[PDB]
Amino acid sequence: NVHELAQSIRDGDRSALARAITLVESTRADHREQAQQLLLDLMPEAGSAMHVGITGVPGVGKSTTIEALGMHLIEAGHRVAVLAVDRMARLAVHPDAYIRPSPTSGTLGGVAKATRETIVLLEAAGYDVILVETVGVGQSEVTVAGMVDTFVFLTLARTGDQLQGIKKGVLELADVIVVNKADGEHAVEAKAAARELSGAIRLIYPRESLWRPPVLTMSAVEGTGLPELWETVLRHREVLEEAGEFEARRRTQQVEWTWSMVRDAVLDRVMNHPEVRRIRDDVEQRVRLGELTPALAAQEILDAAQ
Amino acid sequence: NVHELAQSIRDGDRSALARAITLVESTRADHREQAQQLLLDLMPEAGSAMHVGITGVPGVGKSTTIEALGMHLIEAGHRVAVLAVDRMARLAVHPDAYIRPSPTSGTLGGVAKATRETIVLLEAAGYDVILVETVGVGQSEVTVAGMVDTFVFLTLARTGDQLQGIKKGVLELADVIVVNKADGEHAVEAKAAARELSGAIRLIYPRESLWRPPVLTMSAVEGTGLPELWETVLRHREVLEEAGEFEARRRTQQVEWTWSMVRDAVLDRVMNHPEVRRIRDDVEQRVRLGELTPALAAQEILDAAQ
Ligand SMILES: Nc1nc2c(ncn2[C@@H]2O[C@H](COP(=O)(O)OP(=O)(O)O)[C@@H](O)[C@H]2O)c(=O)[nH]1
Ligand SMILES: Nc1nc2c(ncn2[C@@H]2O[C@H](COP(=O)(O)OP(=O)(O)O)[C@@H](O)[C@H]2O)c(=O)[nH]1
Ligand SMILES: [Cl-]
Ligand SMILES: [Cl-]
Repeated sequence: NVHELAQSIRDGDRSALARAITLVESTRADHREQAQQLLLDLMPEAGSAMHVGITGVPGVGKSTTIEALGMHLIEAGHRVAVLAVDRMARLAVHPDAYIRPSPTSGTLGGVAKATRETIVLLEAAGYDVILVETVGVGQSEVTVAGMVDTFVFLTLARTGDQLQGIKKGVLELADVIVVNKADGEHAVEAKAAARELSGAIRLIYPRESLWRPPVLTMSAVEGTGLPELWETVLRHREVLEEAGEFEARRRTQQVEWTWSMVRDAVLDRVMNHPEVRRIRDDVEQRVRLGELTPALAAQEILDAAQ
Repeated sequence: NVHELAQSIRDGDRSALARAITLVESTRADHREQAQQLLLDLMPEAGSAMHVGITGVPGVGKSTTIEALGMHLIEAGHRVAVLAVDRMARLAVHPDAYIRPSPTSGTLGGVAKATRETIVLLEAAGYDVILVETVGVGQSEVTVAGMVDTFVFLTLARTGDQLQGIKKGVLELADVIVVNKADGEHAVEAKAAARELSGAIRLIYPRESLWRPPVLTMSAVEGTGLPELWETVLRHREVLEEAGEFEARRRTQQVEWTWSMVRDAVLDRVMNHPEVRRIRDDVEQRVRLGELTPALAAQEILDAAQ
């Protein structure tokens, strides 16, 4: 069963791949146990692809970029999978590309878990580059950052001195920043904004930094700057491997994800408790109104979940 | 008992204040229950001071700044308390200043809880400005940000084009940024770095923002720029009150702190569990070595805590 399924994936049996993917997406406890045995078997193949995260707000040009980058990597001999943690016509028909929409959300955590595990199945099937994308609602960027080696952030220049749609905790996550839509009359403004952002990075990150994120400009549509974006991603990996830090980071990602599953399980028992859900609104109001102190309110919530 | 103690604090009895402060710092369950009843009684006085956070790395000039700002506010008729969540000779002898070192740490959470509650006792005693400081080890800045209205970040210019000691998730927390030590031969470099940081803020924060953080220069030692730092803090409050957003934010801080106490209690049961503490190292190793998947490792940890 489990071990035969692994070998079929290793052989390139696409049907075994899809079976296994449905197997890791499954909510049943027989499938869950099966999924983990599978992932153990496939441990030698785990890690064998480059992991690249790609984020940006809607309208930045993320689909177009991922499509153009996917084709450019396929032209270079890679096999590319694209996963969403939350269309591309050219890529969906290519035999050496794999495209899965984001899985129905048990939670962000459920989707993430499914994506992480599907990454291993795809590495086993021979995909050597995995692009993981997110639009960045809520905790989404932080989640993708924790499963990739290099996190690429796509932005737009509003003008030559302003960027748009930079969310609260996002630049810090970026290993590469791309000012996209640098074509036509707008090319001018995009390059000046990119330079200005380089200035900000030089100002703020210690000169001593092992890696400081490059700012690049690109036209996803025209394909200019795409080769350079890819060289910068490979450069990042090299600098990290060269520091003996590439594998160290992946091992830390795995441990951190272990603990976040422990945290989600323990916190869910409280947050989804029907009695907590019933009183929580009234508890929060009573804190807002000063009728209850926060410590008393916290004790009331813990009690409700007792 | 409880209600008489409140009135003494309200009257300005310093002995009742210290009693109550030891009462909120106490680990016993009779004192804890007493503390919360006290805080309920004092609910009309809660909130009556300005809450100002002040962070920066060691060597920035934070003690000197807090001392100079404290005196400047006392000269203006305020009564000032300074609390640490983790020396000032002039301030420690003034009758209208209050200085408490950081409380011995049950945890960052314990220290924070104690500081938050002591803020209420101080507001009751007539202190109308509370400065809350931290050096920024670990989760410290985020903790202070969650208990103040305006968070002031102190930095140093390494040169005229580089800042120093900017930690991972900190600029985002700042409502005001100060480039300190802008005196002598170095004044030149400090002002150019401040301008450059203003450029970065204009580049990155939407022009539409209700508040975008000002960058100021200061000499804590000479006292130049201190009045201006204080005007900018008052300006922040005004902009927030004017948007009808000042009280809304405080109410959100209280609710968020309620939940973080619930989270700490629930997570501590697992993390401090002796069986979890016994296996955790070996579990993490087995994940690192690929002998265990993360999901299996998480299940092993949850089981150990069963
Ligand atoms: N001018 C220009 N437009 C682009 C570029 N890339 C994408 N677009 C356009 O921007 C719009 C959104 O593109 P899409 O890839 O769907 O962005 P997404 O929402 O981030 O996925 C589409 O109309 C694209 O044609 C580019 O490099 N230059
Ligand atoms: N040149 C200059 N030195 C300062 C200034 N403020 C503080 N210092 C010096 O910087 C050192 C550290 O000051 P301190 O307030 O203890 O910094 P802290 O570690 O952040 O508390 C001391 O030697 C101060 O005299 C300033 O405005 N200008
Ligand atoms: Cl509690
Ligand atoms: Cl689990």
